[PDB]
Amino acid sequence: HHMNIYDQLQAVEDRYEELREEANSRETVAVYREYKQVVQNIADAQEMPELEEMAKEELKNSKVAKEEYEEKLRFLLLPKDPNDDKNIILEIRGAAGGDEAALFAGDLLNMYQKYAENQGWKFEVMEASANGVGGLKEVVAMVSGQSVYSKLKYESGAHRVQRVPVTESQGRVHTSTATVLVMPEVEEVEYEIDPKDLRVDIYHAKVATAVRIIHLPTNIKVEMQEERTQQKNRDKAMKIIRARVADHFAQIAQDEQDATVGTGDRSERIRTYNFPQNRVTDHRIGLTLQKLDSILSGKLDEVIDALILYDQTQKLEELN
Repeated sequence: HHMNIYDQLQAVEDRYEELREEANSRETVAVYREYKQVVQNIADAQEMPELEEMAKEELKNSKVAKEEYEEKLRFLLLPKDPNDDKNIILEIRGAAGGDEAALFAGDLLNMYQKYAENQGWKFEVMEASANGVGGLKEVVAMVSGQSVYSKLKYESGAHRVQRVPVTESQGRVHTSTATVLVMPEVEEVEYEIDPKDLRVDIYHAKVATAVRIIHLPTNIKVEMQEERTQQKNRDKAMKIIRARVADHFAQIAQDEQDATVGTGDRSERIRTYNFPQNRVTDHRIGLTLQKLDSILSGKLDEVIDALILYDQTQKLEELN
């Protein structure tokens, strides 16, 4: 089968019309079907006094969209990370910088919360830990919807802020860091953990309802107390340990297979947010945009689509 991109996509659509792998195809067929609609629209415009000038504009517009879709299509048939279509657990922690680092963690949380709104996703904050002066020591959230990991997977790492603290009178720019970790949601079914490998402490932050679970082989610990029942706190804690433990080991297995955009090191500064310059830079793909205001407000697609494209270009080239 020495078949080209269009053959492959037509083969997908035919397999789609034959058809739980229908959802796997859904997004691709709608893109190819829309590309075929554009190609018809160009043929239509070529058949259609100032109406001639009108249709010539419509043709140019159609032709330009074909170029845009052509670029889209090449990457559609790439092999997907099977986690791409998963919901994710999101964690943000103020790291270096003090109060300013906790503020920025809050800024990031707001950004993802606004982005998640934009994307039509559900954003549950599962637990969060404030510093009692407007700052976020850490937060863990779950983000759910269509292919959430496929879009947020690149947020894992150290996010540097440079800004003049509101407390600062002398115009000095303080640099801080908040860390972000994004991990796919792992179903109990998919990743079983022997209770022998768990310590579950139940304690009062009446029935004690605060729950600490420590996965003993890794010393991964989670503490949940927000909920009114032990069961609720246990279950939340367990979703998070499962994710963290599966991620722990997926990371070692990635590391064994050395010899992906960025390093894959999650302590690496991946991004810098400079307030004075209204700048966001993503250090992995040499991208700087003077759009920090709108990025922090949740308009993060331009940045994410850049990363996706960089990765897809990488993956496509190495597939030669």
